[PDB]
Amino acid sequence: AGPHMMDPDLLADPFTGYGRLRERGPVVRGRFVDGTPVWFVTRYDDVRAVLRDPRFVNTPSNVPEPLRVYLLGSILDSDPPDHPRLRRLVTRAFAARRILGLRPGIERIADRLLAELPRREEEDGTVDLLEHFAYPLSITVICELVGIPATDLERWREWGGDLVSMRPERLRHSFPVMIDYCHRLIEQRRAALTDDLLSELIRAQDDDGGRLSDIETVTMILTLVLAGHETSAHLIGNGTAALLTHPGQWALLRKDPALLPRAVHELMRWCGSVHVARLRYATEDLELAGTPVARGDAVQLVLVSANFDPRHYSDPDRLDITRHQEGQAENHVGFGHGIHYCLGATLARQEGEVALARLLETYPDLALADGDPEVRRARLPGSWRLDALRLRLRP
Ligand code: HEM
Repeated sequence: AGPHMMDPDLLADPFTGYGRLRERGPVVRGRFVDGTPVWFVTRYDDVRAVLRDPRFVNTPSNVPEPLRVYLLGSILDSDPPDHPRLRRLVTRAFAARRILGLRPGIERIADRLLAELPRREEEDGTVDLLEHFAYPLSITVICELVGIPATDLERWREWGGDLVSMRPERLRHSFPVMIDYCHRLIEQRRAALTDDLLSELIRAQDDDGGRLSDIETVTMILTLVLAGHETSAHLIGNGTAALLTHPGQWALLRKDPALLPRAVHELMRWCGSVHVARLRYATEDLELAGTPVARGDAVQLVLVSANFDPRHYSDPDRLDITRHQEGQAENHVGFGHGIHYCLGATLARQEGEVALARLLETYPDLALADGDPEVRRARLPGSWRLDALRLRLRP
């Protein structure tokens, strides 16, 4: 039967647990959260090889009928020949938006949130960085990227939560409501374009002149909120916990904040919030690192064990924010690889860099509230997240 993704030891310590399978062999049979059979692929080179292989696709072998297309149509569920067009349109929109020009706006959001922080302390004088900094920053950045009005922040926060939980008794109401909200925002921006990402999505053109349909644009908005909201927040939370538990790294960055871009690469590798890829499926019988894979078989790529692969990294278990060299090409799979590579990666790297920078400058003596932060580590299959991160702002 093999390892199951809800196995307690994998949930509690995926580093050790998937690292064991990694060392046992490149391809090991096991079970998806479903109990569904999977092949665990766990080593750096095989993970990348599978993510580059067109023989591995994302389509496998209570919500109403007109609304279904808004979930089935998400780009991460899309295969060639449909995926390249969708990918081109949204990435052309990102390029016209100029993601790096967003850095001052991200700083302003982070500074604003950091100034509020002392007013969110509990009775013990500690403050939860997740609820009052990381989560608000991530959802504010995404909403402002898209062009969602500030007054609708809370609504989108709720809608984001609705989308992750997918309870029918909730979604049979809110899903139509949010789809209609999006179509109206599209028609509003069309009649008066601005410089937000929605306007660039409306304006984007494929080389033959083709455009996104409004249903595709709505689907893309939902997809962006869902894919960027919680991942980014837990990069910030994990990375902050990583630095405070390794105080020389925190000290290094407070002395040399110009190290942040390289540091963020190592934090992605060492504690990125996503540990697995979406399930892949073989389209034909094939040989994968010496294992016969049958057409229709599901493969679970394990990003975390690849990012800790001693075949590729020297002493991977160490946190070392100087590991990545100045000007070195990206050298981890925490954002994936190949055609489904995270299209939010530039935004996420900027978010984490800015969040850390402002946190370092505004609370240079930030401390863990007394505790191993890991006590708050959620037990999530393929994700890596803290329920909270309680800190003391000042000595
Ligand atoms: C630190 C935060 C993030 C992490 C760790 C992360 C991780 C990933 C990974 C590993 C994939 C590839 C999944 C696969 O191939 O099965 C992916 C894809 C994707 N990400 Fe992210 N992501 C992050 C932030 C974001 C943000 C902020 C956005 C939106 C602005 C975003 C949007 C997307 C989308 C749309 C895809 C699907 C791309 C496609 O299928 O062509 N992500 N992400």
